[PDB]
Amino acid sequence: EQCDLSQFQTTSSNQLMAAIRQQGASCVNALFSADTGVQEAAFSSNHMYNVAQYTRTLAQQYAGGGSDELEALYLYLRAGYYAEFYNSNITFLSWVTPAVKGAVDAFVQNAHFYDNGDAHGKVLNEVIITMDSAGLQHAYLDVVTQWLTRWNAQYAEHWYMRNAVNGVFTLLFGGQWNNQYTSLIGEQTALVTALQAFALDRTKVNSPTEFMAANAARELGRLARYTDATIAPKVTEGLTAIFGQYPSYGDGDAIWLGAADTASYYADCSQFNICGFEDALRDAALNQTFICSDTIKIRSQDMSQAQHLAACDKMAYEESFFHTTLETGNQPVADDHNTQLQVNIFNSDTDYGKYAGPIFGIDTNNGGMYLEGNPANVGNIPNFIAYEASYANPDHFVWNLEHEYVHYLDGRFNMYGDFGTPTELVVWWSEGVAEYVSRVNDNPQAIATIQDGSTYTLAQVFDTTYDGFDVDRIYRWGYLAVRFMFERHPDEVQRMLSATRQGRWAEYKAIISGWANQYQSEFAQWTEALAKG
Ligand SMILES: [Ca+2]
Ligand SMILES: [Ca+2]
Ligand SMILES: [Ca+2]
Ligand SMILES: [Ca+2]
Ligand SMILES: [Zn+2]
Repeated sequence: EQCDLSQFQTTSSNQLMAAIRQQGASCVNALFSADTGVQEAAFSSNHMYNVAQYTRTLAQQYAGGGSDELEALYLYLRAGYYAEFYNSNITFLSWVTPAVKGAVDAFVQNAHFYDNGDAHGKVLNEVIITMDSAGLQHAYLDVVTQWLTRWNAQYAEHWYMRNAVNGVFTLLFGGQWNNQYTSLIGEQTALVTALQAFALDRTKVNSPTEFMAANAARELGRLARYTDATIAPKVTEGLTAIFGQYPSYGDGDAIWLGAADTASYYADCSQFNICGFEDALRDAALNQTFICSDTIKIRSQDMSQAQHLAACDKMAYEESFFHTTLETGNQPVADDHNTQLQVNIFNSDTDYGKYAGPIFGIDTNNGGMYLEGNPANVGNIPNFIAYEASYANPDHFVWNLEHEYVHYLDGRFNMYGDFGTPTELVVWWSEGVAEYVSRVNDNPQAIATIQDGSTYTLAQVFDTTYDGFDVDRIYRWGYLAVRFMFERHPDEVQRMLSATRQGRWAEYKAIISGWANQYQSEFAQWTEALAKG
């Protein structure tokens, strides 16, 4: 029943292995995020070697049907390498990894390694991940080829089999930083052939395994970087087959686009005659057009007329509330011709992930993106890009519609020059004002981050960056800092904006560093009255 993490903080391998098998894989999970005290005790080189030896002989005896103990043991072993990476106090001696490779081989060579089934899939998942976590990607290319060859609809029925076998592609990805692997990968013609066939299996399209086919396509495209190798004609032959068999937009385009993403990074699009696919993709994927007004155009993938209307109506609303709150006088900053805005809305975050990168040139591991372009250019039309979501705001249900729209208004009326122009950090303001103008006082997560005990000073908020993408600090605490100033010192907000509206970034920074000294006490008390009321 209950996890007892202290049992793992021990010098006895027997007590350690008793804790693994008796607490099971779900308690061993705690070791990933445990204190450096527990990690250092549990993941000594002695423990790893002894656990690996016992794991090797239990795996030799495996007779199918799954194993909670093996699952927990290989989970432990791969947790050690995780801790070895993140914990400086932890470095494995040279004789550990050969023993871990002994434990993995024992499972690989067991007659049941390629068994089908959900319980088996659970252990298999941990073994395949360990191949990656232990830097052994060079040792199992023939295992990858076997799994790619043997996969079929019967394996596909089990979630844990899909999840486990998908780990071969993470292994091919991880091999890039494995000098044995990159020394070997150029001769693996059988593996390349099996990757081609796996991705080209049309029965995976629109199935629960399509995502595996897309991963196979991606990993294949990475192999185009070995331009001289024995595998190079077959890699090229495989990529050509994928691009010609699947559409860039339609059923299976995740496979097409998966290949395109990596193949373009390591070779040129002209080899496969796919240069400039993004334009036809933009027209096919964003095939609806709705003209809100002469200043806002929507291009969308699949929205209803009612969503279009509610989106137009909501943006017109935010515009007038923005201009009143920011005291713009409707006067844009200088050298900004961004009178017209183009709004691009995909059907879902999945579609955004597939399509927005190529069409717009952006990262898509986020909730949306605003692209100001160059306001000084006559004919510049900025774009924000977003996706429909069930949890978005009715009646449009476009995730971050109001948020991105305020980015456009902020960029045109508060922030001189294009996006990269400032020479000081403006993240707290840009994101804070985008949240505050669009949510005003409805922000439960902002209240929550006050009540949970972890807080930020004004000084820390102003020095916030996108590094690590700390959503709490960026969006919640940016929101609080902005809201606090508009409520308690809106006249100081205008003094700041006099600077930002003229590009005077050093004066802007001197102004808000003054705030971080004057108003910290007032801000601290204010966040408390917010968490109380
Ligand atoms: Ca380390
Ligand atoms: Ca829709
Ligand atoms: Ca601007
Ligand atoms: Ca917090
Ligand atoms: Zn934003």
